[PDB]
Amino acid sequence: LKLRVASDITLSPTYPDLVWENMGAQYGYTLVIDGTSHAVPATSGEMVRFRVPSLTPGAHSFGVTVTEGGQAVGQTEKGGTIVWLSATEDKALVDGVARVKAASTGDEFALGNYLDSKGVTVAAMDAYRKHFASHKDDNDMRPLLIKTYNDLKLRDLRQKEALVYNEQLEGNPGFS
Repeated sequence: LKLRVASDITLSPTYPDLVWENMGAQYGYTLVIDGTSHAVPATSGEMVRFRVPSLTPGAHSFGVTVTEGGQAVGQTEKGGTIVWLSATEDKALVDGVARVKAASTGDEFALGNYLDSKGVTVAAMDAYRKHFASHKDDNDMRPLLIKTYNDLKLRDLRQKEALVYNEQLEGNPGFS
């Protein structure tokens, strides 16, 4: 019940989703962004995912309270910072994504890597997950997915991904 969240994350109207660690299906969450409280349903999925409704462009502080039966049971110790993109920045991000998709057709890694470079860590995570789902053996790039999970503080996912990486190292002829 030591929930942590990303220290810094970029979101935008095109990529509005925030993610944090699922503390257990018994728990709901209250996501607080600059004093506005959002009631987040409990989930049994691999992570908690919440579409942030439109914020004003710029920096916003957020924290998360863990709740059980509507009662606070835990809380982020340090919050994080959301940077919400302006209309102009979001148009550029959207054009960059389009450029990368045109130039590297079907390449989910290239897409994830571009989004990652702009701080759009949840969208980078989605693209990377697609990449590794179809190129499970691309171990050299896997640390970027590991780092993404680590940045979002998705502890279990990070541990699992690290185990995949190690098992793939260990599969090398002669290694173990």
